[PDB]
Amino acid sequence: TGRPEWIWLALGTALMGLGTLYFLVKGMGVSDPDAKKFYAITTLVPAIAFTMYLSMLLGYGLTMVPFGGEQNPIYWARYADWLFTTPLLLLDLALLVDADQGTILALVGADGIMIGTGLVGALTKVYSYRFVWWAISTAAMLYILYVLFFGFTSKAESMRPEVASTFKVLRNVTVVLWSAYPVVWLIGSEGAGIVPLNIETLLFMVLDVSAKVGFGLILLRSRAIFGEA
Amino acid sequence: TGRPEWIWLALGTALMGLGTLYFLVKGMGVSDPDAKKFYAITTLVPAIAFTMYLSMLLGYGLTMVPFGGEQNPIYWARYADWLFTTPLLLLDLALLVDADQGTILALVGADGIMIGTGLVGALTKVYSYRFVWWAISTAAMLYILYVLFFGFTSKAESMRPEVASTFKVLRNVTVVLWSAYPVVWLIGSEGAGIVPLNIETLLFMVLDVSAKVGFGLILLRSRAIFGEA
Amino acid sequence: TGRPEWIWLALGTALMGLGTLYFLVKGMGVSDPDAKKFYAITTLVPAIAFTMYLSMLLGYGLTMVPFGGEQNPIYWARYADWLFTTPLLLLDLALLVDADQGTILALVGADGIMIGTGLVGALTKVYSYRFVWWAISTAAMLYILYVLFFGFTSKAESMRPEVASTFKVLRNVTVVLWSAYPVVWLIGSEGAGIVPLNIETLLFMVLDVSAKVGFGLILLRSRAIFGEA
Ligand SMILES: *C\C=C(C)/C=C/C=C(C)/C=C/C1=C(C)CCCC1(C)C
Ligand SMILES: *C\C=C(C)/C=C/C=C(C)/C=C/C1=C(C)CCCC1(C)C
Ligand SMILES: *C\C=C(C)/C=C/C=C(C)/C=C/C1=C(C)CCCC1(C)C
Repeated sequence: TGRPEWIWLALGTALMGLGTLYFLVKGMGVSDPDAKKFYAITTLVPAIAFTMYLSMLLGYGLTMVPFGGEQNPIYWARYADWLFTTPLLLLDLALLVDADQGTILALVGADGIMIGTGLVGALTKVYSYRFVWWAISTAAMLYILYVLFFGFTSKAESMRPEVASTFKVLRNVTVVLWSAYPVVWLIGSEGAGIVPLNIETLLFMVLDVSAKVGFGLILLRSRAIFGEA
Repeated sequence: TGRPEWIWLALGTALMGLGTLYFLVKGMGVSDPDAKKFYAITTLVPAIAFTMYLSMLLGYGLTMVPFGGEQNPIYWARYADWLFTTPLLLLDLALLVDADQGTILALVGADGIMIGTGLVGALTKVYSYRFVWWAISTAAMLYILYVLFFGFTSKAESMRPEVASTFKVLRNVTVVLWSAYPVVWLIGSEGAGIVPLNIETLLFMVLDVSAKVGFGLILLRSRAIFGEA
Repeated sequence: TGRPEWIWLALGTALMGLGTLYFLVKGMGVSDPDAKKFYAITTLVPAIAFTMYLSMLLGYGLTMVPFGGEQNPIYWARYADWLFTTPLLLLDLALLVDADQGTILALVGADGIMIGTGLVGALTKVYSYRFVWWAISTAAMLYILYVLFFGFTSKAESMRPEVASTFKVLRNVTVVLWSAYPVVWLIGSEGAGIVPLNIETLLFMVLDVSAKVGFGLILLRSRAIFGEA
C-alpha cells in the first residue's frame, strides 16, 4: 500500500485472475482439436498477465532508472507481460486466417523487436536515447499492423465466411488497441512525462485488461474457431 | 571447495556429463525419423543440466537474496536448469501419446509459469510473499500433472500398445518426481528452512539426476519410440 | 564518441540497417509460400543485429567484468545478437536440405549451449574458468559443424540439384565463418588478451556483417528457394 498506484495493479491482478478462471471453465468441454488450440492460446495470456501484475503489485516487477533527472520507477514486468502475451495474440490471428509459416515468423520476430527495443528505451538512462528506441519500437509496430490490416484481410476474405468477418472485427480492435500503447508510453512518465506515474499505470492497466481479457472474450465467443459442423 | 555442498554439485555435474555421453553413444546409429526426435530431446536435457550444474559448481549459478533475516544463497541456475529441461520432458510425453498441438502449448505455458513463478518466490526478499509464488507455482504443477495423469492416459491407451503401457510407467514416474520438487523447496532453506542448504542441494541433485538421466534411460530403452517394424 | 571503437559499432549498425532495408525491398513481391519462409528468416537476422549494434553503439550493450586484474568491458549484447541470429541461420540450412524435425532440435539446442556457455565465460570473473566455458562452447560448435558438414551434405545431395550445390557453398562458408568466432574470442581481450578491445570489436564486426548480411545475400540470390517451376 506504499505506492499511489497499487489500486490499478491490484485491480488489474484481479481482472487477469478472474479472466483466467472464466476461460478455464468455459474452455472445459472442448473436444475439437482446432478449437482447443485457440482455447490454449487465449487462456494462457491472462495467466501470464496475472502473474505479471501480481509481481508489480507486490513490488517485484519494479525498478529505478536514473533518467530525466529523477529516479523514475520502471515497471519492467509490464514489458515482460507484453513480451509474452503479444506473440500469443498474433498466433490467434494467424491460425484464424490460416497464415503460412513464413508470415508467422515475420510477425513474431518483429513483435519481439518491438517489445525488446521498447524495454531498452524504458531502461535507457540517457533521456534523448529513450525516444530513439521508441521510434524503432513504434516502427516495428507499424509493420505488424501492416501485415494484419492488409496481409491477413485478403486471406481472411478468402477463408471461411465464419472467420472472414470475425477477423475483420479483431482487426479493427488490434489496429486501435496496439496503437494506444506507444501513445500512452510517450505521454507517460517513461517518455515525455506529461502524465504522472499513477495515471500511466491506469491507462496501461486498461489497455492490458482489454487486450488480455476483453480481446479473448471476442474470439472464444465466436464460432470462427471449432470445425465446420 | 569453499562451500559445504560443492560435492553434491560436483557429483551432479559428473552425473549429468557422463549421462550425456551415454545418450550420445547410444543415440549414434539411429535412422528412424521418429526415433531421432526422442533421442534429440532426451540427450539435450542432461547437456543443459551439465552446463547448469557446472555453473553452480564453479559458483556462477549462485546469488544472495536478503530474506528471512539472513543472506540466504540462492542457486538461480537450478531453476534455469528446470526452466529448460522440463519443457523437453513434456515434449517426450507429448510425442509418445501423439498429443495434439493445442494440448502441448497449454502444458508448456503452464510449465513456464510454474518455473517462472517458482524462481520469483526464490528471489523474493519478503519472506511471506515467497510462499505466495510457491502456491501459484505448485498449482501450475497440479495442472500439468492433471493433463498428464488423466488427459494423456486415455489417448495413450488408444495409441499403440507399445506406447500405451510405456506411458503408464513414465506417468507414475512423473507424478511422483515432480511432486517431490515443491516439497523439497518448501522444507529447504529457500522455503520454510527446516533443512539446511547443503542437504537441500543434495535432495535437489538426486531429483535432477533422476529426472534428467534416469528418466531418459527409461524412454530410450523402450521400443515405444521408433516406427512399427 | 567516448570509446575508441565506436566507429566499428557505428559502421556495423549502419551495415546491419541498410542490409535489412535491401532484404525488405528485395523481399517485397514474393508469393511462393516456401520462398517467403526463407525471406522471413533472412531479413530478421540483420533486423536483430541492427538493434543489437545500436545498443552497443549507444553504450547500452556494454558492461564491466572484473577479471584478469582489470575492469574489462564486455559487450554482452554481442552474444545476445549471436544468441538470436545463429538459430535462424541454422533454420535456413535446415529448410534448404529439408532436414527432419529431430535434427533441427539438436542443432538449435547445441547452438543455445554454445552461445549460453560462451556468454558465461565472457562474464566469468575467474580468469582460468573463462576458458573452461570456452572449451565447452567450442565443443558445442564442433557438433553443429559436424552435422552441417557431414549430416546435411548427404541429404542435400539427395535433395534437388538446385539446393544440392547451393548448400555446398553455404556449407563451406559456415564451416569457416563459425570457426573464426572462438578464435577471435580467444585472442581478444575477453580471452587471452593478445588483441586489444578496439581491434576485437572490429574483427567481430566483420564476422557479424558477413554472417548476417553477406551470408543472407548468397541464399536469397539463389533459386534453391522458391518452388520447382
Ligand atoms: C497487452 C497486449 C498487447 C497487445 C500489448 C501491446 C503493446 C505494444 C504494441 C507496445 C508497444 C510499444 C511501443 C510501440 C513503443 C514504446 C514501448 C511499447 C512496448 C509500449
Ligand atoms: C529437473 C526435472 C524436473 C522434472 C524438474 C521439475 C521441477 C519442478 C516441478 C519444480 C517446481 C516448483 C514448485 C512447484 C514450487 C517451488 C518452486 C519449484 C520450481 C521447485
Ligand atoms: C553472427 C553470426 C554467427 C554465425 C555467429 C556465430 C558465433 C559463434 C559460433 C561463436 C562461438 C563462441 C565460441 C565457440 C567460444 C567463445 C564464445 C563464442 C560465443 C564467441
